Amino acid sequence: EEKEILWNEAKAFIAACYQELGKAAEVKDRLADIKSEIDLTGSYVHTKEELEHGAKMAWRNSNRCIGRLFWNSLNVIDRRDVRTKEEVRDALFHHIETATNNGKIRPTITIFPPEEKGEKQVEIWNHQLIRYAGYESDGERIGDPASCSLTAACEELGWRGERTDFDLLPLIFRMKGDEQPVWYELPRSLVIEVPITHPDIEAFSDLELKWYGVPIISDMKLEVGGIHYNAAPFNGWYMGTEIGARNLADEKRYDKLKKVASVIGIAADYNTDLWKDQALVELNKAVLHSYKKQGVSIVDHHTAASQFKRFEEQAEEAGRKLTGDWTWLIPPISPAATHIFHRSYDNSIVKPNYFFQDKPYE
Amino acid sequence: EEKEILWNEAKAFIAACYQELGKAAEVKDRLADIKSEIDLTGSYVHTKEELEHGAKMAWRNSNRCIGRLFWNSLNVIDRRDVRTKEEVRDALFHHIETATNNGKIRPTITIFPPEEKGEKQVEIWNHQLIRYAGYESDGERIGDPASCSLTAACEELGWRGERTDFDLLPLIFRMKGDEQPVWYELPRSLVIEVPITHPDIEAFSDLELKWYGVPIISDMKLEVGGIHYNAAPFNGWYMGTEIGARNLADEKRYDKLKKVASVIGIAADYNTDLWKDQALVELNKAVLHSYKKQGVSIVDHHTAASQFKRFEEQAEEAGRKLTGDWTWLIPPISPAATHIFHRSYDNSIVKPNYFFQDKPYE
Ligand code: HEM
Ligand code: HEM
Ligand SMILES: Cc1cc(N)nc(CCCCCO[C@H]2CNC[C@H]2Cc2cc(C)cc(N)n2)c1
Ligand SMILES: Cc1cc(N)nc(CCCCCO[C@H]2CNC[C@H]2Cc2cc(C)cc(N)n2)c1
Ligand SMILES: C[C@H](O)[C@H](O)[C@H]1CNc2nc(N)[nH]c(=O)c2N1
Ligand SMILES: C[C@H](O)[C@H](O)[C@H]1CNc2nc(N)[nH]c(=O)c2N1
Ligand SMILES: [Cl-]
Ligand SMILES: [Cl-]
Repeated sequence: EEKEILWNEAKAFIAACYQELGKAAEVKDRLADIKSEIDLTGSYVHTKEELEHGAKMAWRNSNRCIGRLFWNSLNVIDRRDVRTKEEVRDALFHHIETATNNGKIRPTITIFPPEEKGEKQVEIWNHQLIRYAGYESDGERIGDPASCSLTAACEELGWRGERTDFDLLPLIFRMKGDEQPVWYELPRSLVIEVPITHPDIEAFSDLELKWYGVPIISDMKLEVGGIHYNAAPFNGWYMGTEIGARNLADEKRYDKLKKVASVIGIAADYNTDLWKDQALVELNKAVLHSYKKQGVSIVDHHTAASQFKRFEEQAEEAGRKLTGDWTWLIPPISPAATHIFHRSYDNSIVKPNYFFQDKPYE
Repeated sequence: EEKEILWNEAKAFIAACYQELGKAAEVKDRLADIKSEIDLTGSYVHTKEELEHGAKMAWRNSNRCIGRLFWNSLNVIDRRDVRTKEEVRDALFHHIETATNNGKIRPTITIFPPEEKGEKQVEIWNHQLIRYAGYESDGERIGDPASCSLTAACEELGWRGERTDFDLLPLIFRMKGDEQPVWYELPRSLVIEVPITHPDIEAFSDLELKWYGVPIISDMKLEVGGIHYNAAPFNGWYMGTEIGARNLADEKRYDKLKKVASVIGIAADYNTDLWKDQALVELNKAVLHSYKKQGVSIVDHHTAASQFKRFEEQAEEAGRKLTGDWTWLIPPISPAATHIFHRSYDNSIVKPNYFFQDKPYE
């Protein structure tokens, strides 16, 4: 019955994919080959063109993503050939280097061998390839609480963090056959970080905030035509609010708004003063400014929404249904100033797509 | 079959209502009386206690409302006795006066006779009892575009607006039996308005913004135990963002952000400057400040969310399911700074409730 589900997802995908590629004539023959490949082997192997287009369709179908206008320029790196932990480590280091591109960030995905029988070939433990550690013990809170459990798991494996608020977590992943993952410290030369300064409030530097340049999500599953690529890390550039309104601002993350309020010189005493809102705006201006100043790609939420409107228009012109999750598409800063807020979106799940999967730790 | 639906909604309501009122023993007898009243007459009449508690339950069940903590202190005025247009007009003037309460606003609802056979007894045309007119002709845009169609309908009836950006619309309503509604100009003595000034930017006054004190929604239907009170205007006090982030800010409403940006002295040239966001925060500070300074009730969105959290806790403690519409509960300014943003809500519709109904104009 496994062959059955797989075959159905493959027909649907190849038909859709080849139609978009203008290769509609080649479908019947490609599907034949697939059909006997599934029979003989229990699975099938994507061509480089299918895998590339699939990863691109999956981004286009990600309901939560405002950045989708650029789906068709995704840089797909095919690493289905890897067999050893050194190869994975080097594929992961290369992805960081090439996606970063000296600050001019290239949306990239590196695709590792897929699941075989539900059996993972490579299992990445990181939530993002570049992320800060978090520690919580004896009342003390250091670093990013979102990382606290993975940080504790790395420290079970003989890694030790310096316990700054910005320790980079090592890459950590497990190969099939191994009972424990291995970890490798990131070469600092590969990792761009941006110190947060404000364009006109000189004291803002006193907070000593920084963030890393590239969000490289490494814990989702790419599903393309029934094939499950559980290890396929991908990146874009940040939208400023992700850093300024959530990572640095959330009470359960870095929780910096009171400190922001103090350095910009406003009281943080009365809700009616809207000091959180004012602090949020200044922190978000700082973030955009700082990335720009350092020559690292970033997009503000107004420009991002204006790009997403073009994505909507493009979908319509192409005859494609648009899907989206309004609750994640709206930015957390001035959402009613974007067109997104004032319309609704069909939150249907269309495949190919990226999916959440269970963490091997916790 | 009409008796059938009505009877079912009545059983459900009386049982629930009397249980909450600790009058559970009186249900069987009250339901008997109702049953024969529906038989004889085709309907039934609520007791003053049922009608009051029903209006209060309806507020408690309004999924879109963040202000619900205070549901049980709603002031219910029973005006089911009205039969003439002078009586309706005076009930409506009284509601404005008593709800305003010299600025210390009292959440109030005035309940008019309900629909009889689907036939309305009184049909209110206003969306709110106090609202500004809107005009759009020959490229010119004056006043509130949200009012443009009702404004045009009033002007068909011999009313003429002065064409300021803040003309008060007359009360306009139709009595059953009349083919046309009547209109009555609001006595300005009854209507509190608040000029918008900023606590520390003196030039803000140059915009000459103002807004009215009390939002009195007059176009929804109150449904209680199968009875349809299509005319039952109700009010609370504003949450500042309704005025500052939407009525004064939306491009399709007063559209004031560019003007705000100019008077607070920031450029409105680059999305990455976050000038809309900064303008929004300053406009919203001004609004809160101005209401407070004038002694008119208002609540900021942080305090409102903190009150709503208590409503959630109270619902849990009482064993009541909570319902809510996340998409309307989040404020349009810094939504991620409220707890509302970080949880989900069941958007089920529970009765008694307030419902949208079709406008008689347009
Ligand atoms: C090019 C710049 C990009 C920007 C500015 C962008 C922006 C965003 C934002 C703001 C979110 C919401 C995240 C949150 O609030 O937690 C998001 C979610 C997402 N984006 Fe994009 N994105 C970009 C590129 C990409 C790429 C290249 C892919 C995949 C190939 C992708 C797939 C997704 C997915 C799957 C989610 C949902 C993640 C989850 O469920 O946790 N995005 N994006
Ligand atoms: C006491 C102060 C109150 C505050 C601060 C408050 C706040 C709000 C807010 C902010 C909204 C969203 C409006 C929008 O974005 O369009 C809303 C919706 C609503 N409120 Fe309240 N509210 C209050 C009192 C009341 C009262 C007294 C009732 C009824 C008895 C009520 C019933 C509703 C209803 C029915 C809606 C949805 C209206 C619609 O569907 O268009 N509220 N409230
Ligand atoms: C590629 C990319 C570019 C860009 N600018 N931004 C992103 C953001 C992806 C989200 C990253 C953080 O997501 C974490 C924190 N919020 C949700 C959590 C991920 C998650 C968790 C769970 C339980 C489910 C789910 N679908 N996704 C991705
Ligand atoms: C009582 C009260 C207090 C307070 N602070 N705020 C309110 C706000 C009620 C909403 C007033 C404005 O609503 C208008 C503009 N947005 C939605 C529209 C009303 C509406 C329209 C439609 C088509 C459906 C619907 N359910 N409601 C009500
Ligand atoms: C965290 C919680 O699930 C909440 O409902 C959602 C909704 N809105 C969001 N929107 C974005 N872009 N990112 C998020 O993490 C969340 N959180
Ligand atoms: C206007 C459009 O329907 C949009 O989806 C909604 C969602 N969020 C909202 N939230 C509130 N409080 N008020 C509104 O008018 C809207 N608009
Ligand atoms: Cl992030
Ligand atoms: Cl309003």
